[PDB]
Amino acid sequence: MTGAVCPGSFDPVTLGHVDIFERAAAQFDEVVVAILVGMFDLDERIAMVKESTTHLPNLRVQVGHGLVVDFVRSCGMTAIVKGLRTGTDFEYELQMAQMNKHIAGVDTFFVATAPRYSFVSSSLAKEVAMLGGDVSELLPEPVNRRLRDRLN
Amino acid sequence: MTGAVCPGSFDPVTLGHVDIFERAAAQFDEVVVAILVGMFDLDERIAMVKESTTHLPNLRVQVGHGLVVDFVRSCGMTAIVKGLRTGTDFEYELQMAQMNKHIAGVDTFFVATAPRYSFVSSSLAKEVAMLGGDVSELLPEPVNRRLRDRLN
Amino acid sequence: MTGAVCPGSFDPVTLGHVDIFERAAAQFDEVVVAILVGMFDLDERIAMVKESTTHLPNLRVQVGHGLVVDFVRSCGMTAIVKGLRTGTDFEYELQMAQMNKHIAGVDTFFVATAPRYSFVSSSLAKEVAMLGGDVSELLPEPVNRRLRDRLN
Amino acid sequence: MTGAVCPGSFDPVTLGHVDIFERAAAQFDEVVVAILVGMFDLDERIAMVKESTTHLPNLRVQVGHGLVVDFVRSCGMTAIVKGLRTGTDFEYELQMAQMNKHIAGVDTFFVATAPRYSFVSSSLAKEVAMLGGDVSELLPEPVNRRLRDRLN
Amino acid sequence: MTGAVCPGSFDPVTLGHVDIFERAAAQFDEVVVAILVGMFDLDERIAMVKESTTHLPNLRVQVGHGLVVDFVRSCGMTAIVKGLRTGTDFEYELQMAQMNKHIAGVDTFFVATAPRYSFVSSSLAKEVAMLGGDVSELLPEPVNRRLRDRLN
Amino acid sequence: MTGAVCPGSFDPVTLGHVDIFERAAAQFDEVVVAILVGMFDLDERIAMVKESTTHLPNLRVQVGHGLVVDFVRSCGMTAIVKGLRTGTDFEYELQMAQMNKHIAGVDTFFVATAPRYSFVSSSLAKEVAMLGGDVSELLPEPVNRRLRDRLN
Ligand SMILES: O=C(O)CCc1c[nH]c2ccccc12
Ligand SMILES: O=C(O)CCc1c[nH]c2ccccc12
Ligand SMILES: O=C(O)CCc1c[nH]c2ccccc12
Ligand SMILES: O=C(O)CCc1c[nH]c2ccccc12
Ligand SMILES: O=C(O)CCc1c[nH]c2ccccc12
Ligand SMILES: O=C(O)CCc1c[nH]c2ccccc12
Repeated sequence: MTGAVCPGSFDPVTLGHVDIFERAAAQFDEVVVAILVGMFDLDERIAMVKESTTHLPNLRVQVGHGLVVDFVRSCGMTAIVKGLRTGTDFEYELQMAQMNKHIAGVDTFFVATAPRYSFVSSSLAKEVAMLGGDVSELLPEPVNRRLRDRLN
Repeated sequence: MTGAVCPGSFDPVTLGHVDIFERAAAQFDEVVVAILVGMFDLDERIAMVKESTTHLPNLRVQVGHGLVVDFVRSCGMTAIVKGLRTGTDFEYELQMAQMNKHIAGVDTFFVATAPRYSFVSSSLAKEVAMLGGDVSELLPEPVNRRLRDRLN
Repeated sequence: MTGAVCPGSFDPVTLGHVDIFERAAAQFDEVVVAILVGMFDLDERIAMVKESTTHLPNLRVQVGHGLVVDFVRSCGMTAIVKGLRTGTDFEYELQMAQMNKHIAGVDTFFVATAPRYSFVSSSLAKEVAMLGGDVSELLPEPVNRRLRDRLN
Repeated sequence: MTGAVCPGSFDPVTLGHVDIFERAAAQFDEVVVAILVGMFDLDERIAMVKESTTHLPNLRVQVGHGLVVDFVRSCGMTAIVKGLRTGTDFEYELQMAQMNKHIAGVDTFFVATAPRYSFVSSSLAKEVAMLGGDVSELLPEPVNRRLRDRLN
Repeated sequence: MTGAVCPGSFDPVTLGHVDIFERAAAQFDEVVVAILVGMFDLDERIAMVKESTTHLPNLRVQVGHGLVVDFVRSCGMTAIVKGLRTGTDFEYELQMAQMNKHIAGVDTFFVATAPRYSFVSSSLAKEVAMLGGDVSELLPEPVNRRLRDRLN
Repeated sequence: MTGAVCPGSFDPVTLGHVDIFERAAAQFDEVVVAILVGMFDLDERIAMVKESTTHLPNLRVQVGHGLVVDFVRSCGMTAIVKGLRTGTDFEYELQMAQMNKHIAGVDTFFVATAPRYSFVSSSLAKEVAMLGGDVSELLPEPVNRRLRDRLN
């Protein structure tokens, strides 16, 4: 039984994130989205991920605390899957990947997000949305709905 | 009628900035320096840019608020011009450039600052100036004057 | 009168190139595509660029020889416009940009290609096309037609 | 049934490669090492990979021709797994990864090699070995044996 | 008489730092570790560096204030030696190196830390140690001892 | 007795190279410029380095063959000093630096060339000089003289 953990704050989840979830879900038996304790509270973040991943029956959403590698090992896996996008601090991701292999033997697999979703990030989406800009093509509809409510 | 916006906080403007202003002014009909709301207050920042750009008759200085692309489109342009220097977070600039094209159709043109001004930044100039170091060859004289006054 | 030169081998021109041509054409009075002396011969390359740029009335195609900056200065301009894509050797582009400013005072403006065209290059398109892969969504139809003929 | 292809020339295979093979083999049901048509001939390359991977029962070695994505799809998989090391041209790997997703829907997962094997590459190992240097701690013993024979 | 300054906050010193100290100590007549004013207080930081460098008789530990280049010049040297690791912001280090040469004529020499210590940093070690992870193989024993005490 | 080797092809030596030689010569007891076996023949390359370094009495020029680390160790040193400029393939330099430490225990120190000489390289200088461009401000006069002769 193989399994990947996709860790993050997901505040909010973007279509870049969902693209990675989909690719992980297609290559591993189970995928766990670990929401790592912002604009939205924990329960909203969970809801937004769930609502955006109903098409992925082997995907599961869970709150995580502490080291990602602890979460991974407790849940019975040894793989982390993370996306790459424009603006990713890859050097820091690499540093963490090597540290995570060192302390817990967990591998990290990096996958590039699709070009169309390669420039969205949670932070930039929020900042642009707060200043009036339309990022709805870059976020799941469950997120757009909640984003709209707050702006109103 | 073509036009470029050069956006930034300009706290203070450096000769790296002025180098870019000069290159934009030579290639576009109008250049607008948008001061985006630090050490110097808004009026000082404006004054320092104006005083340092008297040799650029098609350049105009204006305070901006909100999204740069909104500023650009309201002022009747669709081009942003930004400089590159050592320490520029280019991946983040790229992310913003793609986001800005997405939401408003605005293009961003990047130009490398001259080598002699390639290692000055507003932040580093301030920090070095506060700790006693001489950065006067890297800043316009209007900035040096104001910088000197505060240190005294 | 402002003018940009877009230099390259264009063997063949891609939709990444055309994206840059379009953005240059919208910001400068004249754009000259300089085809710098492969799979297609010079006349085919010229034809493919012309056929792919009929919607750009201020764009002009010309063969170039020697230094780009010489071409730029002889044609009455001082700006080069180049695109950035995934796999661009940007450090080398920067080196050339600084060298070109040094020897001839010519500025180079870099613009990111649209995400959807950010992973095509002339070389990779050819290599993929030769090994059977379908890159037709990444190239102008004038190029696809000629590409098809040779493969047959 | 999940499966990863690890493509390359493997001329010769290094312990950096074997590190990646091991991590792929632990996360996928099947791993296929595709030797993509140098110093060693095809049969030696195959032999060296086989001899260095006897501890990986779900790993299989095969010669490949043409597009990696064709190989992947014909063999019934949709994942490529590639390692990262110091000197990897990651921008080009990213370009190929996006092109490969475009033409065939195949995902590419990148994993960092262990630090101790992060500076070996086939090319550098050969060049150093030819000029007298000892790289035996960076290569499998099956490779060292064959490397020694040729130098003698 | 030649001399290198190795500046930093060293909160705490890591084996990556000690690796660089050792390489500097072997190439310069004197090495000064400048602790630049966190988790540990100044006196603990000093103690931890001293205790970890007893094998380096030409190495000296000193608190520093203000510009590194001022410290360097006052102490009778003109060289800074800094390490590189995974996650180093090298572009910012380069910017500072050029600024430091500009204002004070001081050269900065960069050396890569050993691969085995290439993913430790003071910040990441602390964060991992606080969340329960074992980083003891990446830190001097004098640091491990003090780290253990606080966690208990 | 401390010593640095500055290895390269130096075809021809540039003022970027001489800048690095000067900084090495000021920090080490002896500097050996190792010319590693182009446009100029070995004897011209030697002559050009010598003629450009008469102001550096502790600098010595020598032809080298094989591994740089062999040269370094035979000459009684354990340090390599290399410059960084715009267009340097730093990832490959890092790979070689780690390989060189591995096989022979030799450290490599990297130093940034001055901004004014940061965009010259032997290759680009030659190519620009062949196509008519004036790079004389970027090369020693001994090189300019020889460069002029060949062009005539
Ligand atoms: O950076 C992003 O916002 C998108 C990619 C990304 C970062 N961490 C991730 C974790 C899981 C899936 C995707 C990601
Ligand atoms: O980074 C800098 O400080 C100099 C380059 C720079 C950033 N934003 C800019 C906007 C306009 C002109 C120049 C710049
Ligand atoms: O690299 C590419 O193939 C696309 C971007 C590109 C490089 N040189 C260019 C010149 C003009 C317009 C675009 C480009
Ligand atoms: O670059 C290397 O030599 C090691 C990493 C590497 C490149 N392609 C690979 C394919 C499969 C497994 C590992 C790799
Ligand atoms: O980044 C690190 O933590 C290790 C490398 C490093 C940064 N500054 C340094 C100063 C002296 C010696 C080593 C270093
Ligand atoms: O790259 C360059 O041409 C200049 C920097 C450089 C590379 N190798 C070098 C060796 C010694 C001194 C300087 C250098």
